[PDB]
Amino acid sequence: TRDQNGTWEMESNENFEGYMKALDIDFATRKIAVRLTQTKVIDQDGDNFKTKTTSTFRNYDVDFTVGVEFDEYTKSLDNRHVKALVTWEGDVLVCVQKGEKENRGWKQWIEGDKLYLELTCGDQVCRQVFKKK
Ligand SMILES: CC1=C(/C=C/C(C)=C/C=C/C(C)=C/CO)C(C)(C)CCC1
Repeated sequence: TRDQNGTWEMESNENFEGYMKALDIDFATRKIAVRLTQTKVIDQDGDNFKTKTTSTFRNYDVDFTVGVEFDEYTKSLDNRHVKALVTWEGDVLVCVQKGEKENRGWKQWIEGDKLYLELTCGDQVCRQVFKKK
Protein backbone atom coordinates (compact mmCIF):
# COMPACT_ATOMS: atom_id res chain seq x y z
CA THR A 1 0.00 0.00 0.00
CA ARG A 2 0.99 3.68 0.13
CA ASP A 3 2.99 4.01 3.39
CA GLN A 4 6.61 4.55 2.44
CA ASN A 5 7.76 5.78 5.87
CA GLY A 6 11.01 4.58 7.37
CA THR A 7 14.74 4.11 7.15
CA TRP A 8 15.63 1.99 4.13
CA GLU A 9 19.01 0.36 3.49
CA MET A 10 20.11 -0.53 -0.03
CA GLU A 11 20.09 -4.24 -0.93
CA SER A 12 20.54 -4.05 -4.69
CA ASN A 13 21.56 -1.43 -7.25
CA GLU A 14 21.22 -2.12 -10.97
CA ASN A 15 22.56 0.05 -13.81
CA PHE A 16 23.14 3.08 -11.60
CA GLU A 17 26.06 3.86 -13.94
CA GLY A 18 23.94 3.93 -17.09
CA TYR A 19 21.41 6.20 -15.41
CA MET A 20 24.12 8.61 -14.28
CA LYS A 21 25.70 8.47 -17.74
CA ALA A 22 22.37 9.48 -19.23
CA LEU A 23 22.34 12.40 -16.79
CA ASP A 24 25.85 13.31 -18.00
CA ILE A 25 27.30 13.05 -14.50
CA ASP A 26 31.05 13.49 -14.82
CA PHE A 27 33.34 10.50 -15.00
CA ALA A 28 35.06 10.84 -11.63
CA THR A 29 31.77 11.37 -9.80
CA ARG A 30 30.09 8.44 -11.59
CA LYS A 31 32.98 6.13 -10.82
CA ILE A 32 32.89 6.91 -7.11
CA ALA A 33 29.09 6.97 -6.81
CA VAL A 34 28.58 3.66 -8.59
CA ARG A 35 30.59 1.98 -5.76
CA LEU A 36 28.38 3.03 -2.92
CA THR A 37 25.62 1.63 -0.80
CA GLN A 38 22.80 4.11 -0.23
CA THR A 39 20.42 4.67 2.64
CA LYS A 40 17.03 6.33 2.16
CA VAL A 41 15.10 8.08 4.94
CA ILE A 42 11.47 8.90 4.20
CA ASP A 43 9.17 10.97 6.41
CA GLN A 44 5.66 10.79 4.99
CA ASP A 45 2.67 12.58 6.47
CA GLY A 46 -0.49 12.44 4.41
CA ASP A 47 0.63 13.81 1.03
CA ASN A 48 3.70 15.55 2.46
CA PHE A 49 7.06 13.80 1.83
CA LYS A 50 10.52 14.57 3.20
CA THR A 51 13.19 12.29 1.77
CA LYS A 52 16.91 12.05 2.38
CA THR A 53 19.09 9.75 0.27
CA THR A 54 22.50 9.21 1.78
CA SER A 55 25.86 7.73 0.90
CA THR A 56 29.35 8.17 2.30
CA PHE A 57 30.11 10.38 -0.70
CA ARG A 58 27.15 12.70 -1.08
CA ASN A 59 23.55 13.16 0.04
CA TYR A 60 20.45 14.18 -1.84
CA ASP A 61 17.39 15.61 -0.10
CA VAL A 62 14.07 16.37 -1.78
CA ASP A 63 10.78 17.43 -0.18
CA PHE A 64 7.45 17.46 -1.96
CA THR A 65 3.69 17.35 -1.66
CA VAL A 66 1.94 14.70 -3.74
CA GLY A 67 0.03 16.30 -6.60
CA VAL A 68 1.81 19.66 -6.35
CA GLU A 69 4.21 20.57 -9.12
CA PHE A 70 7.52 21.97 -7.88
CA ASP A 71 10.93 23.19 -9.09
CA GLU A 72 13.59 20.60 -8.40
CA TYR A 73 17.23 21.68 -8.48
CA THR A 74 19.28 18.51 -8.69
CA LYS A 75 22.41 20.00 -7.07
CA SER A 76 24.05 16.79 -5.80
CA LEU A 77 23.31 15.01 -9.09
CA ASP A 78 23.51 16.55 -12.57
CA ASN A 79 22.84 20.04 -11.27
CA ARG A 80 19.83 20.87 -13.44
CA HIS A 81 16.49 22.54 -12.90
CA VAL A 82 13.43 20.38 -13.56
CA LYS A 83 9.69 20.84 -13.04
CA ALA A 84 8.82 17.82 -10.94
CA LEU A 85 5.40 16.31 -10.19
CA VAL A 86 4.84 13.36 -7.89
CA THR A 87 1.54 11.47 -8.08
CA TRP A 88 0.02 8.11 -7.09
CA GLU A 89 -0.72 5.46 -9.70
CA GLY A 90 -2.31 2.71 -7.65
CA ASP A 91 0.22 2.39 -4.83
CA VAL A 92 3.13 3.37 -7.04
CA LEU A 93 4.63 6.78 -6.38
CA VAL A 94 5.37 8.26 -9.79
CA CYS A 95 7.57 11.26 -10.53
CA VAL A 96 7.86 13.04 -13.86
CA GLN A 97 10.79 15.45 -14.13
CA LYS A 98 10.15 17.79 -17.04
CA GLY A 99 13.09 19.65 -18.49
CA GLU A 100 16.12 19.12 -20.70
CA LYS A 101 16.25 15.30 -20.59
CA GLU A 102 13.57 13.16 -22.20
CA ASN A 103 11.82 10.41 -20.24
CA ARG A 104 13.23 11.61 -16.95
CA GLY A 105 11.65 10.55 -13.70
CA TRP A 106 11.24 7.78 -11.18
CA LYS A 107 8.80 5.36 -9.62
CA GLN A 108 8.84 4.19 -6.07
CA TRP A 109 6.78 1.51 -4.35
CA ILE A 110 6.61 -0.84 -1.43
CA GLU A 111 6.38 -4.60 -1.53
CA GLY A 112 6.34 -6.12 1.93
CA ASP A 113 9.31 -4.86 3.91
CA LYS A 114 11.12 -3.68 0.77
CA LEU A 115 11.20 -0.37 -1.10
CA TYR A 116 11.70 -0.42 -4.87
CA LEU A 117 13.02 2.51 -6.88
CA GLU A 118 13.14 2.72 -10.64
CA LEU A 119 15.04 5.74 -11.98
CA THR A 120 14.74 6.68 -15.67
CA CYS A 121 16.47 9.04 -18.00
CA GLY A 122 16.51 8.76 -21.79
CA ASP A 123 16.81 5.07 -22.66
CA GLN A 124 18.40 4.14 -19.34
CA VAL A 125 16.69 2.60 -16.35
CA CYS A 126 18.26 2.11 -12.93
CA ARG A 127 16.54 -0.27 -10.51
CA GLN A 128 17.18 -0.20 -6.76
CA VAL A 129 15.94 -2.29 -3.86
CA PHE A 130 16.05 -1.23 -0.19
CA LYS A 131 15.36 -3.19 3.00
CA LYS A 132 13.35 -1.55 5.79
CA LYS A 133 15.64 -1.04 8.78
C1 LIG B 1 23.52 10.12 -8.70
C2 LIG B 1 24.08 10.45 -7.35
C3 LIG B 1 23.39 10.02 -6.22
C4 LIG B 1 22.06 9.40 -6.36
C5 LIG B 1 20.86 10.13 -5.94
C6 LIG B 1 19.51 9.64 -6.20
C7 LIG B 1 19.25 8.70 -7.34
C8 LIG B 1 18.41 10.10 -5.34
C9 LIG B 1 17.00 9.81 -5.63
C10 LIG B 1 15.95 10.54 -4.89
C11 LIG B 1 14.56 10.05 -4.89
C12 LIG B 1 14.09 9.16 -5.99
C13 LIG B 1 13.65 10.41 -3.80
C14 LIG B 1 12.28 9.77 -3.76
O1 LIG B 1 11.72 9.88 -2.47
C15 LIG B 1 23.99 10.18 -4.83
C16 LIG B 1 23.55 11.53 -4.28
C17 LIG B 1 23.51 9.07 -3.91
C18 LIG B 1 25.51 10.13 -4.97
C19 LIG B 1 26.02 11.23 -5.90
C20 LIG B 1 25.37 11.24 -7.28
